[PDB]
Amino acid sequence: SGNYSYKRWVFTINNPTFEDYVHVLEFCTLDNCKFAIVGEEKGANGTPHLQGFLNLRSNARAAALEESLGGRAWLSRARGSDEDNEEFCAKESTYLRVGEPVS
DNA sequence: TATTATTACC
Ligand SMILES: [Ca+2]
Ligand SMILES: [Ca+2]
Ligand SMILES: [Mn+2]
Repeated sequence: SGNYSYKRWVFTINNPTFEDYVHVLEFCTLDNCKFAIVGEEKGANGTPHLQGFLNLRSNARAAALEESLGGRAWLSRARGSDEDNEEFCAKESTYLRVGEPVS
């Protein structure tokens, strides 16, 4: 993963499988996260997807985070604030939330 | 980065 290692990440999982949901539920806990929010969403195409943000307690490299989330996620370092992500990932009103946004 | 996709924060 080179030096691409962060605590704060965005992720998307398109067409989540049952196993994707299990990995996300098992990982998005206070053990691992200061704050996490994951919304179940559909865009204009109607493709169901998980829309997620993680503020992790420890740095993760992409390969490790990929494994933790089930292996099918698009990942990138977060550029907005925790609150920006809390609003964005809650916008379709079917979501899981762990912890509180960190300023 | 790793990865499935038009979804992806600022
Ligand atoms: Ca970080
Ligand atoms: Ca499955
Ligand atoms: Mn979305």
